[PDB]
Amino acid sequence: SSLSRAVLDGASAAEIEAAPVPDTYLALHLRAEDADMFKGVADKDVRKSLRLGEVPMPELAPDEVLVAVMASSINYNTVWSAMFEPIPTFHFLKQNARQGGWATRHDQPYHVLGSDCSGVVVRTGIGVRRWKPGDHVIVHPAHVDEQEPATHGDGMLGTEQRAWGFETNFGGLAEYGVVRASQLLPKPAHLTWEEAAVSPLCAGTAYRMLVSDRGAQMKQGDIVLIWGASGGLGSYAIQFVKNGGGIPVAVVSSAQKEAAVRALGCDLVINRAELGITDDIADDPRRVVETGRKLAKLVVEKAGREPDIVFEHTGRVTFGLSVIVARRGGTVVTCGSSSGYLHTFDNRYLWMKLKKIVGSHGANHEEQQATNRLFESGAVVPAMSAVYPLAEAAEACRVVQTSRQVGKVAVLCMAPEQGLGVTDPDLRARLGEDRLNPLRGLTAT
Amino acid sequence: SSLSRAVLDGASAAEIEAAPVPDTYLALHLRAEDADMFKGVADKDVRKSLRLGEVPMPELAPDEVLVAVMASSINYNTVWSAMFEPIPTFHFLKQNARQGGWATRHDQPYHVLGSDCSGVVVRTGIGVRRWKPGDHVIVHPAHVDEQEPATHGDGMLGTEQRAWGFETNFGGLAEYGVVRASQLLPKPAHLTWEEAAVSPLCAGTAYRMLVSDRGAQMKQGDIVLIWGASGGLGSYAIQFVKNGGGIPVAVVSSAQKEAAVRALGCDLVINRAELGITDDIADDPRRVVETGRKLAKLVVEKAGREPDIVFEHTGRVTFGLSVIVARRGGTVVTCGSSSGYLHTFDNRYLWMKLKKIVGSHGANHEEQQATNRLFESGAVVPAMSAVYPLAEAAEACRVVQTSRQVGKVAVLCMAPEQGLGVTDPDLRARLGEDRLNPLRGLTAT
Amino acid sequence: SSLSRAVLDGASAAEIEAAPVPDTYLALHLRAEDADMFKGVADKDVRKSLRLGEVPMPELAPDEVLVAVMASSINYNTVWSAMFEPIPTFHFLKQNARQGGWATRHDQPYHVLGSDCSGVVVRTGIGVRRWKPGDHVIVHPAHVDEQEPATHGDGMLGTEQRAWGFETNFGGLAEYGVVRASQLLPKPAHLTWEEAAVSPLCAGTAYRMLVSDRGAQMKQGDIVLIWGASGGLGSYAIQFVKNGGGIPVAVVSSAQKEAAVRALGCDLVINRAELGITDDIADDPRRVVETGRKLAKLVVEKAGREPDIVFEHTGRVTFGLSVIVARRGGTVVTCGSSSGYLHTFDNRYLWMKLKKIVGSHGANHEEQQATNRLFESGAVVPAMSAVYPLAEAAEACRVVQTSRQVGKVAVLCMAPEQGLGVTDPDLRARLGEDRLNPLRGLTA
Amino acid sequence: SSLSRAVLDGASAAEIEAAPVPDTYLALHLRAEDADMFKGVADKDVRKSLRLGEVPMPELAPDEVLVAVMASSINYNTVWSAMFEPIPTFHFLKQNARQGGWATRHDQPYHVLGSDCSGVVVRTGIGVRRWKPGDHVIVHPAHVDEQEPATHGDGMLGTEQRAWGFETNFGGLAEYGVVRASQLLPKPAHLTWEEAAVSPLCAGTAYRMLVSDRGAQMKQGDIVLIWGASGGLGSYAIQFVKNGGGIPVAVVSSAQKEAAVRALGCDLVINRAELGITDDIADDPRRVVETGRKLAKLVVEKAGREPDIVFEHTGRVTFGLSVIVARRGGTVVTCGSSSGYLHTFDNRYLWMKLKKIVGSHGANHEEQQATNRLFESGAVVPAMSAVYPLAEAAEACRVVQTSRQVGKVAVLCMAPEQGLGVTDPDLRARLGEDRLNPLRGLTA
Ligand SMILES: CCCCCCCC(=O)SCCNC(=O)CCNC(=O)[C@H](O)C(C)(C)COP(=O)(O)OP(=O)(O)OC[C@H]1O[C@@H](n2cnc3c(N)ncnc32)[C@H](O)[C@@H]1OP(=O)(O)O
Ligand SMILES: NC(=O)c1ccc[n+]([C@@H]2O[C@H](COP(=O)([O-])OP(=O)(O)OC[C@H]3O[C@@H](n4cnc5c(N)ncnc54)[C@H](OP(=O)(O)O)[C@@H]3O)[C@@H](O)[C@H]2O)c1
Ligand SMILES: NC(=O)c1ccc[n+]([C@@H]2O[C@H](COP(=O)([O-])OP(=O)(O)OC[C@H]3O[C@@H](n4cnc5c(N)ncnc54)[C@H](OP(=O)(O)O)[C@@H]3O)[C@@H](O)[C@H]2O)c1
Ligand SMILES: NC(=O)c1ccc[n+]([C@@H]2O[C@H](COP(=O)([O-])OP(=O)(O)OC[C@H]3O[C@@H](n4cnc5c(N)ncnc54)[C@H](OP(=O)(O)O)[C@@H]3O)[C@@H](O)[C@H]2O)c1
Ligand SMILES: NC(=O)c1ccc[n+]([C@@H]2O[C@H](COP(=O)([O-])OP(=O)(O)OC[C@H]3O[C@@H](n4cnc5c(N)ncnc54)[C@H](OP(=O)(O)O)[C@@H]3O)[C@@H](O)[C@H]2O)c1
Repeated sequence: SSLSRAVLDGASAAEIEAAPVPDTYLALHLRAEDADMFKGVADKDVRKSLRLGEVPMPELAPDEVLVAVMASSINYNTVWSAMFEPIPTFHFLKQNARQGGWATRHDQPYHVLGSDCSGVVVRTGIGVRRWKPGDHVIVHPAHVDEQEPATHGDGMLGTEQRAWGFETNFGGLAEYGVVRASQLLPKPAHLTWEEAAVSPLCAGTAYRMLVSDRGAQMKQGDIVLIWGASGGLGSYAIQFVKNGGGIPVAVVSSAQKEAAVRALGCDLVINRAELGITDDIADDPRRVVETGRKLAKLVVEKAGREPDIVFEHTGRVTFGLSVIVARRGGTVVTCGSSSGYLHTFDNRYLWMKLKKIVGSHGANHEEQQATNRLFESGAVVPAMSAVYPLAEAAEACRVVQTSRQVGKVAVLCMAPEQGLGVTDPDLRARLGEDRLNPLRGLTAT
Repeated sequence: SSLSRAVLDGASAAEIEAAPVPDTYLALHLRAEDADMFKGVADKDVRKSLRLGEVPMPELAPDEVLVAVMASSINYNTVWSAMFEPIPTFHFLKQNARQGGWATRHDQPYHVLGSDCSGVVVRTGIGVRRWKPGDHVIVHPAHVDEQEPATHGDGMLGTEQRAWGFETNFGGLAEYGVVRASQLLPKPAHLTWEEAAVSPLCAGTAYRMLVSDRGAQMKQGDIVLIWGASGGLGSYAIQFVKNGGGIPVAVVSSAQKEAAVRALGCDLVINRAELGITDDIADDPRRVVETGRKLAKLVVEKAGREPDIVFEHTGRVTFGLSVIVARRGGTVVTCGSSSGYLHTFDNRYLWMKLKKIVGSHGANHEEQQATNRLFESGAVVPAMSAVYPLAEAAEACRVVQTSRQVGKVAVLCMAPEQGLGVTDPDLRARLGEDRLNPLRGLTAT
Repeated sequence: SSLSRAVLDGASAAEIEAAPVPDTYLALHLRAEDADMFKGVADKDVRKSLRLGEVPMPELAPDEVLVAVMASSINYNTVWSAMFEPIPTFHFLKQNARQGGWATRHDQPYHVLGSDCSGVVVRTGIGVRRWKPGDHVIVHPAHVDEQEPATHGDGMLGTEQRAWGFETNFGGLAEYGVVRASQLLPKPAHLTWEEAAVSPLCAGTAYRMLVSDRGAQMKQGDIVLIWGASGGLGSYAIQFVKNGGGIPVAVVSSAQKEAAVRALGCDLVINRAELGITDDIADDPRRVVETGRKLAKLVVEKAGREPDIVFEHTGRVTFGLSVIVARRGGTVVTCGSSSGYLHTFDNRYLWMKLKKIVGSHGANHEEQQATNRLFESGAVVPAMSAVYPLAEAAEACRVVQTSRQVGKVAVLCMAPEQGLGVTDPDLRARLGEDRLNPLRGLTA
Repeated sequence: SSLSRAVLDGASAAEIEAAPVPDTYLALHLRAEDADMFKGVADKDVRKSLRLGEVPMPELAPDEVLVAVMASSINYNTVWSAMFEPIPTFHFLKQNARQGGWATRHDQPYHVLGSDCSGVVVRTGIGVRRWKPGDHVIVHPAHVDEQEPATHGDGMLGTEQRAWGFETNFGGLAEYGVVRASQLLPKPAHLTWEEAAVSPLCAGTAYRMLVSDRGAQMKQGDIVLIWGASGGLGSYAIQFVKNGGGIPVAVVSSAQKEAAVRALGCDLVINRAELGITDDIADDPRRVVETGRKLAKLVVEKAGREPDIVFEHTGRVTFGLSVIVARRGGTVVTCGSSSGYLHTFDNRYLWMKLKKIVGSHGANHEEQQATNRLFESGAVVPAMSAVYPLAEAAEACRVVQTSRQVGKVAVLCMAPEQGLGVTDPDLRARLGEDRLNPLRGLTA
């Protein structure tokens, strides 16, 4: 379109504003009628549910910004949505729309997925401040209600807090995304679109979990055991732990995943097999205890002490272990349950050793700015390992679904090719393209 | 006007929306032309600056709500405003307006003061959720930018955080107020307009300082020394301390003010003449130490220990004392400097005894809701001691200026008479009108 | 003995020092040779394992205080001790003793139980400061190693932190207790021995869980769901919640337990049976969710919102519910698992709603002082519901074992009768005997 | 003596035990009679007050450890005490002794100074655990009362918290030191005595101020403005800031002090002199504001934003600036007032911007362990810039008195030369001697 062309041409703020908004846009999406298609299905192949096609351009709310999405990423929630698990997102869209007003737009027979992105502002609602068409932005997933009192204590805490592209429509896996202005941050200038896009959700989430005073709040010298360490969350977890003067201990399930975490500077790596952790471990209290003890011993061996923080998200199969291995007074911080949300743990290890389990979710706008600042300095780098064109986003999603990736799989959206969007090439040169892409071309194959 | 009649008649939502917004409204305001009128003037009589007259109705921003203000209150900032101290509010209005967009409205040759209020929603911007015309609200003063990341960590912390009616125009000492939706809370139903109006600013502020995890965060058993205890802040500080299971020790300068704090159930009272505190004490390090020591001894006598938290706002005169008197590891929490902001203190007492000074300001929307909840249950009650019509708001202001009040001086705005706006009379009856007005009829003389 | 006679007669410090320490003392204790007596026994009747008789007086460590124990209390760990479950306490005693030095004394074939007490200092180790014979004290259970760096961040957090009389010997269900001076606090002067003795462990634990910045750290206005609310822990929880301007909502399993919590001024009460809780709800995730929702709904109806803090200790059966019922950003604070330590919960409710589970154990010396200060002002009162003489402490223990109690079962030790040890009768009279004993005579 | 010989020879624990404790030992000390010796003297030259000679070996308390002090360091309190400023330390010794019991020993007509050290345990009181003669230790200054409840919440917060060798006698600027066992941590093995010795007081203090949850509690990304940055405190502050992934901005008064901070990898430096700071700036409110603004801008230029934490200790001259420059919601953490304790600041800057001033002092045993762990891993290195023998400790003290130093001036005590005490040479070599001594030979 004239708008996409203007965006892609690096046209001026005024020219971008002057290019009309298309009536439809290309979006990776789910269809409400398919929400039952995986009933009984063992391998709920996201490529079967994901559609790519034109969806209606919605009306922009006054506090919203239309972003020409240059790139986005696959997040696990993209996978979960495409799997209609644990609940089809359409149920969330309907709950969202039940607020009425502007919220109603979310309830659509399609759901445009994508929960972070980088791109270019093309329109702002009349209540949007500062942002101008042409502005290079990243969008983080915290779609929150700033009228809620809770939001002003913690952006993540409001009852209306939602994840963009998951509990909201108009996500980032599309040529355009509709975001609340409080989802917007300036794109790190030295990064490409795809590099910038891969971070907000996972890095912000890891940031809240580990760095922010809203999570485990690591300090230098903390040993952080990081489960599923080579993945999206883990790839950032590692960096925050290292950057904060912590000692990460990566738990990975393969040599390739080990390679990935080492590329991120995590030299202390535990392979799940050297502990014979298998999925049925969670049903076996004694084995959990025995393996937790062994795991603790290993962490002690590698890092010098039991972990201060255990970075959880792998869920039920590891959670028992996590509770056990954390040092007395330690914190298990969890933001997920990939292996199952029904967690079982021995409470004696929690109360008797005064441990904490901190439930964490996404990151508020402040945490996301903090995260962004760490990218802006090059302290933290994108965990991008692969890039797919939007045309192949279902496959990108599948890759994540099948755990064939390390780090983050980026999806070019409107960006016609890789390597665009660097507006501070000197800084990029100073940090180094390689330093910025530790995971380039690595897989979990 | 038809709109004010509709509001006063308790009209339906539709009737209120159908009633046109007046082009102008009655407002207590200052005039930009008067900013220097107190140059080299000792007693800057607020009544010489305060104007009451029609001001233009501004256009409502999309995130704003037009409130038909039923009652408001004099706050000290109203006094500071009318004195053009320490800096004329017009400078703030201009700084505010420099943001552009909707902010430019704030820059006017008039400044409508008033930093809290209760009233009725009459219009909402297209970006406002949930509120509707007819809704009974209180407005608290935290006029914040919800797009700023900092806001999502703490609503008070954004660089665009302003105090309604002080760094913003369209304050509550008028028949209408323009507020951001995130300034709105449901008015405690059992309260009259004037009762509801007196609390948000002072109570929220005291709440942040003492109750909130963002201030000194009292716990039951804490002894809290409360300076200027019979005033707006102290009158709530006392209640939060008591309600928190803390032990308030009121410092007052007079028997009338002691009576005021006793009526709030603060039975540990220190008259500052009993200490021989005079305004020049601050210039005299030795006398501050001696007196601080006497003060500490007195708190020990009355409350059993040195205060855990010193509730400051009286400023330079008391601050050195506040630092000395606080227990080891204690917190001086301060939100003001009525006696002068150039604080001097002996840092030995601060670092050697590992004390903290917590600067606090207003309250974020979360804290304000928490505050409101305590009013809602009747745990905390309005500190209203006097009510003036808007016609006499200048005098009301002068009263506070001349420290002739205890608690809070309410100002009826649109409310034509006292006692209106109780929409939960049963609750009111249960709590008791007298419990709700401990300070009724009390003065500082 | 002349020492016990000196203590009971309120003799001077000099006189107490001149009265020799007896070589043995009367103690409720277990014998290591009984550790196996309940193998294959379903009802591990504590009256069968608990012995009362003379045990050797140990040599006082330099940082220790010999307390003539006027009164103690039954604690849940006392029961578990007497059941030798899940591990005979002797395992903990030997583990303690493996530290060597003074710790070796704890490794004995007898274990004097008792994890709190009130009494009179009779001897101090040469490294004890300030405490003197004749001093009226309470003992709290935090037997900690003050050389450990962790102890100086949080007394509860050292690896050598132990529960007095559970992982240490010379507990307070005896006429004498051997404590570290960092277990000692001045006895609230207006309380009788038994009243003062019932509180340290449970009140301190509840304090840490709810009031302290080491626990959930309630604020006024917080709604606190209190599981097992009529018990030792619950009876103090209710009171700290109330005292701190919180809104307690007690969960109790019966009418009698409801009566107990209301006696403590907890007017919001949910009955567990009301809601169908059995030991297999935990195993039914859909039931936990549906029952949690109902519980949440019931709290919203009662308190106006979902609980800000859930005070857990009941364990597996309620824990899944706890995680569900807590508000967004809410805290489940847990110090035990009465119904089973294998907790199952739906982590979606934890992470998606940014809730926290805070594990808490005991209370450090600071928290215990803060707890004690709340007893000293009368802001919080003892939860004493019953008093047994030491002779009948096995019965008292069986009562707790069989959940026949509410609040705290006190045990007179050296105190020859109830009602002694009040040294501030004026404050006692001011507060009110009944005020101080809201649970007097109540049972489950 | 046979003891010192046994220690320098690395004798077995049993050998160290068999060697008698001398009745006296070599100590850098003050004499009570001299307390008045600088009445009307403007330059209170510490070389005139500091004595080096034999002092009586005190009797060890049960919780105490006698350390063969190998190396110590000059601290500013050493200087202050040698000046008898602001109060002669003897006053604190008498206050300390007023506790009675073991505290009485501290009231002597001599005061042995030295507030940190590295050395070899040679005797332990009967209540001391774990430590054994021969053990290589560092001593940190937190001489605290572990019976005080406060200590169990924070070792620094007890009423009886004292600075070893300042408010206690038997400090470390001597061949032996008497320390409570809760002052002891294992000496980082890869360090020499003097390297190990220079850190505990300054690094632990900086740690508490910056890293600990008891201070400003920096996180990565934080910009930390560090006043007096080349000094003892600053030298560690810079390192904790960098190590925590923070961004330090040093303020130094000179090109040399700048060289020092850059040696510690502080890239961003603001010269104080350029800003115009004089001891009457604080007295000029307008100047403080304009100067604070230029400072803020300087920080913004260098680091990208106003500082998140202002690391204070320079006191009254800088403090008003500190309050001004700190970001909105930022923290000024202060542990001293070198330029004067009468601080003046514009409170509008504090409350209106919701800033905090956190008073900090020393570091509890936990923070000191944590600090020690960062030395153990090599994450933080000693700030030793100079070494004096104990013979020359007065001069070392004078060097610090006259701000001629950068980092930490170490004093060898029983160590007969530099370079001794490395018991993990492999780690030493991996880290690097130069790495471990960034300030070697530097001055101000
Ligand atoms: C949600 C919060 C609720 C708050 C509830 C209630 C709060 C209270 O009651 S607090 C009491 C209100 N009183 C106060 O003193 C707060 C007023 N604010 C201030 O003093 C300042 O903004 C302060 C100190 C916080 C920060 O100042 P700072 O960031 O350095 O600059 P700024 O705000 O622009 O103020 C100084 C500028 O004002 C201008 N100014 C100063 N005096 C005057 C004057 N007489 N006329 C015109 N302009 C003036 C000048 O341009 C000056 O700049 P310069 O340095 O060249 O002289
Ligand atoms: N804000 C939030 O609450 C938030 C944010 C991001 C992610 N999450 C949740 O956190 C989890 C991880 O997300 P992510 O982006 O890091 O995903 P990811 O890139 O796929 O990485 C997950 C890592 O965990 C392990 N893993 C992968 N699939 C798993 C499975 N099905 N079961 C158990 N372990 C598995 C793998 O490591 P090993 O093979 O080494 O075990 C993988 O490297 C997901 O469930 C996600 O939905 C939550
Ligand atoms: N959010 C904030 O930062 C915030 C919010 C509210 C108020 N404040 C500031 O807090 C201060 C008190 O506000 P308030 O509403 O409590 O005012 P108030 O109702 O007038 O009460 C102030 C009390 O302080 C003492 N006092 C009065 N005038 C004083 C003066 N000129 N100098 C020193 N002490 C004086 C009086 O007690 P004695 O006569 O017993 O000493 C009076 O009771 C003001 O400076 C206000 O601007 C700040
Ligand atoms: N420092 C610590 O970590 C610490 C300190 C004190 C206690 N605790 C633990 O906290 C729990 C409560 O002890 P506390 O003295 O209150 O004991 P308690 O006096 O017996 O009170 C426990 C309450 O919880 C319920 N309960 C009792 N037995 C139960 C069971 N087997 N399963 C489920 N619920 C049960 C009962 O309430 P209703 O039947 O409604 O439910 C009872 O009133 C125990 O696990 C104890 O070991 C831990
Ligand atoms: N635990 C505690 O409370 C604790 C612990 C250690 C130290 N302290 C206090 O912290 C302060 C610094 O001690 P530290 O060993 O860094 O001392 P230091 O090695 O002398 O370093 C002090 C730095 O502060 C500056 N300075 C020195 N004298 C000054 C003065 N009179 N006025 C203003 N600035 C001055 C110098 O920096 P230049 O670049 O600025 O001008 C010097 O490099 C002392 O007052 C000490 O008593 C307190």
